[PDB]
Amino acid sequence: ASLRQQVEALQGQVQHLQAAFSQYKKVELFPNGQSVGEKIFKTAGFVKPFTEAQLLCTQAGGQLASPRSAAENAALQQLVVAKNEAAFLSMTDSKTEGKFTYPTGESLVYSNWAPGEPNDDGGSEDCVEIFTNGKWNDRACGEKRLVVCEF
Amino acid sequence: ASLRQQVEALQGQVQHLQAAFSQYKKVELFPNGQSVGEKIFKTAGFVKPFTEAQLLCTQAGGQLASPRSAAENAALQQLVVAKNEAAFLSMTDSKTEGKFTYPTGESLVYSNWAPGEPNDDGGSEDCVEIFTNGKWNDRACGEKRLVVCEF
Amino acid sequence: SLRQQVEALQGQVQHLQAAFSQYKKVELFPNGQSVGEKIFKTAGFVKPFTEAQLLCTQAGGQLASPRSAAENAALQQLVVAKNEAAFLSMTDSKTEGKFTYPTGESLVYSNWAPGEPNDDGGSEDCVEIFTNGKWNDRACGEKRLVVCEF
Ligand SMILES: OC[C@H]1O[C@H](O[C@H]2[C@@H](O)[C@H](O)[C@@H](CO)O[C@@H]2O)[C@@H](O)[C@@H](O)[C@@H]1O
Ligand SMILES: OC[C@H]1O[C@H](O[C@H]2[C@@H](O)[C@H](O)[C@@H](CO)O[C@@H]2O)[C@@H](O)[C@@H](O)[C@@H]1O
Ligand SMILES: OC[C@H]1O[C@H](O[C@H]2[C@@H](O)[C@H](O)[C@@H](CO)O[C@@H]2O)[C@@H](O)[C@@H](O)[C@@H]1O
Ligand SMILES: [Ca+2]
Ligand SMILES: [Ca+2]
Ligand SMILES: [Ca+2]
Ligand SMILES: [Ca+2]
Ligand SMILES: [Ca+2]
Ligand SMILES: [Ca+2]
Ligand SMILES: [Ca+2]
Ligand SMILES: [Ca+2]
Ligand SMILES: [Ca+2]
Repeated sequence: ASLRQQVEALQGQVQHLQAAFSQYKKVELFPNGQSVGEKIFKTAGFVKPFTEAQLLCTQAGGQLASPRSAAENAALQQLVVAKNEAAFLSMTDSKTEGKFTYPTGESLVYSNWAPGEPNDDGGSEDCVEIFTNGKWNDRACGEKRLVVCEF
Repeated sequence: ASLRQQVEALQGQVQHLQAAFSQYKKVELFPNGQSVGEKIFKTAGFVKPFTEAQLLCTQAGGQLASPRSAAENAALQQLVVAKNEAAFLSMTDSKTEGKFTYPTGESLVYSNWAPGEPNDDGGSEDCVEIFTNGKWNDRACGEKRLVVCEF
Repeated sequence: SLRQQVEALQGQVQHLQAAFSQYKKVELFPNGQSVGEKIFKTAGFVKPFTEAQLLCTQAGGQLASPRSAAENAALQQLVVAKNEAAFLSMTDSKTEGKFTYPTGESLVYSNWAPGEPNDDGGSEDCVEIFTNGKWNDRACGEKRLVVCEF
């Protein structure tokens, strides 16, 4: 009977919440975040070696930036450009040299290697950095790079 | 019948979100945000020339700080004071000298000019900065000022 | 038709719950910590006690006030991450030797380093927490990491 009115009432609160949430999300991502589809990149704004970077992201309930399409890569590139610091991706070929995988162990479904890469320089480049131009380069995991997590 | 129970269950989930979100709004706005009415100012925490500052805000889905009332201007001032750095506003008289407009092209509905301003010093001041005392001054767009966006 | 509107409302709420949960993770990284119903967040810079206290209150919160081992460990994470000791909210400004919260009540938990509090130089009324989580009374005029709780 009057249930129709409890429906409309709830409709109002939900919609006011949707509106405030949309506003607060835009505010949240400025200036250190970028959303693309259902994924959100956020940079910590400082550099760390791979192991440390990876730990910061996992402990925060996410993982290191893992661009899976050209659209995701471009979104990530924006933060790298904004900070003017190359960043680590999540992917490594530590298990089997030459075969880059995501943290889950799955093979890459997208790549944006710079010309000549990956080249395993010095016989010891198992992590991946993304440059300000959005291209990728395998690099030693001990180097320090911008920390960007995805959620 | 069962529809009544469903609506009641949603009401409880909504209440939970509302309370939880209320807390996160405060957390998020600390220390670089300022809420006033339905507007939110947030500083990027660094300085840029007007053109770069404007692009940052627009690409983030907002625009440069545009106080439209004394209340908004006072809220913006609080951030500026806290960061101890003058900030750009969105408004310019780049189109017609002496006529300041918002990015939308509409004339100012509020202003807080320091005495004697705007004065187009050197014949080349088309942007606007807000001081820590909350007053406005027209200024060369090439200068670097604190980036504060509104959402 | 009411049952169809309820279904749409159900969808909206499930979507909001999922988005809010994702958003919380984003907000807390890298400067916040959630413990129980409390959230610590660092401003990422240092200030003297009075200015730090003002920043927190103006933002609708207060300075870090760990009231249990669990809260202290969470706060400790931010301190370690920034590698900067932080001010707590508590002081014995009113009565030497009796530390109190901003409300005025006495401490209900403490984690003092060995030998502390010692009012060194006869003038230490504020509290700092080290990277090791232990507390030391310290001069309020020193500059320490600002960490608020909400
Ligand atoms: O240091 C490992 C790195 O060396 C080479 O790249 C270097 C240089 O040639 C490049 O111009 C700059 C800018 O990209 O980076 C390094 O200084 C390459 O062999 C590269 O594959 C390798 O990872
Ligand atoms: O330099 C442009 C600026 O010059 C004059 O303002 C001076 C001073 O009075 C102001 O407080 C500071 C603020 O940064 O700038 C100058 O030092 C005025 O002519 C002013 O209108 C003008 O924009
Ligand atoms: O007066 C400041 C402070 O001095 C002493 O503590 C110092 C040092 O002894 C400790 O190793 C480190 C711990 O990280 O803290 C200070 O640097 C103590 O006398 C202490 O009570 C006092 O507040
Ligand atoms: Ca290898
Ligand atoms: Ca390799
Ligand atoms: Ca390489
Ligand atoms: Ca002009
Ligand atoms: Ca002018
Ligand atoms: Ca001027
Ligand atoms: Ca004393
Ligand atoms: Ca004392
Ligand atoms: Ca002491």
